Amino acid sequence: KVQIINKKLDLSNVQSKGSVQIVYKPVDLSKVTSK
Amino acid sequence: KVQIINKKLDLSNVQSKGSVQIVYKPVDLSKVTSK
Amino acid sequence: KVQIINKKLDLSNVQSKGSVQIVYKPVDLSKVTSK
Repeated sequence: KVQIINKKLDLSNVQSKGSVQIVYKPVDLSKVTSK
Repeated sequence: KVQIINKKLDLSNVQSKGSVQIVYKPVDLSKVTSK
Repeated sequence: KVQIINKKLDLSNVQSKGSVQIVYKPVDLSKVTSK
């Protein structure tokens, strides 16, 4: 009945009174089947 | 009946009184089937 | 009956009293079938 894929990429700074966060070549596959 | 793919990319700064966050070549595939 | 793809790209600054956030070549494929 119900088939769900959820993919989230979170990127956040909280700078209060530089900053580097890199994602370098991500590859994502999601395989969900039924028989 | 119901087949859902959800993909979200979140990018956020909170600067209160530079900033770098890079995503570098993402590749996303979502494969959900039924038989 | 129901077949849904949802893709969202979020890009946001909150600057209160520079900023760089880059996405560099994203490739997205969404494959959902039925038999």
